[PDB]
Amino acid sequence: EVPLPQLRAYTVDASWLQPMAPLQIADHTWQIGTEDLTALLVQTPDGAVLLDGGMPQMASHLLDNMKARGVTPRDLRLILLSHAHADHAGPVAELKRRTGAKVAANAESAVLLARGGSDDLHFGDGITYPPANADRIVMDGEVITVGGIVFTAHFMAGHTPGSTAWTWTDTRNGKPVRIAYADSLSAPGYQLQGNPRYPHLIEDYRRSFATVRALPCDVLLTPHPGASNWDYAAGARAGAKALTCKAYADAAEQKFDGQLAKETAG
Ligand SMILES: C[C@H](CS)C(=O)N1CCC[C@@H]1C(=O)O
Ligand SMILES: [Zn+2]
Ligand SMILES: [Zn+2]
Repeated sequence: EVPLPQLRAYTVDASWLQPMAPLQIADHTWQIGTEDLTALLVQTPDGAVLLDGGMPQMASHLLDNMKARGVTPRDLRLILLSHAHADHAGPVAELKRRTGAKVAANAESAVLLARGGSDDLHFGDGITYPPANADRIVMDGEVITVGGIVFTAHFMAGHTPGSTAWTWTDTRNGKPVRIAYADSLSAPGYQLQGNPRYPHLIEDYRRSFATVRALPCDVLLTPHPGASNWDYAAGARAGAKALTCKAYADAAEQKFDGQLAKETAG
């Protein structure tokens, strides 16, 4: 007799789980995640913001990096998300338990986060994580301000219904730097055409390419740094090769058009 298969854990490349020290992006903005997963800390005179947390098991690493920056659990006021997949929202529940952080997300991201990534439109229960509740629901173009840093939400539905780009203005060398944290624009294994769970998927992706192309974007960062040609392990030249938002969107659309043709052929 043959039993049912064992549950399969969501395993990833080692680099995605490789701790790194804080890497400064601009005067108030640091990468504090791993070599291959972004987790941005924005530190202000009136508290700190975390954009994404990476994988579930990264909670303690993030807190150690925060502490290295001078940010205590109480100082963390807000968590924002690119999208609510396990490799970006993974430790959110734990972070909420262990800090003062509240979560702000759009309705789509909130509902997916509340399900722990279960019943994903494309992955089903393949990639789940501890569920968390959002404290505040944000609308497209809504701004959230923490210690003078103004974060604007730009909905860019496709990778997930709730995919969001977050933009804000920091400084570097006395000059403004408009940072754009643009979400994933991939569709990994997705049925793109005539998908009953996402009937307007293709139109949403196309609108999202347009949104990304137009973002205020002196510096682009992405949840997977490789997608925007960042190399977090490259120290002083980590961001040297970074794509513009325009180039990121163009590359994403070209890949998408190729995937559509492959889907039609398959
Ligand atoms: C399982 C994750 C969720 S973002 C995934 O599908 N990835 C990670 C890197 C590449 C691939 C994709 O988004 O195309
Ligand atoms: Zn994802
Ligand atoms: Zn991912």
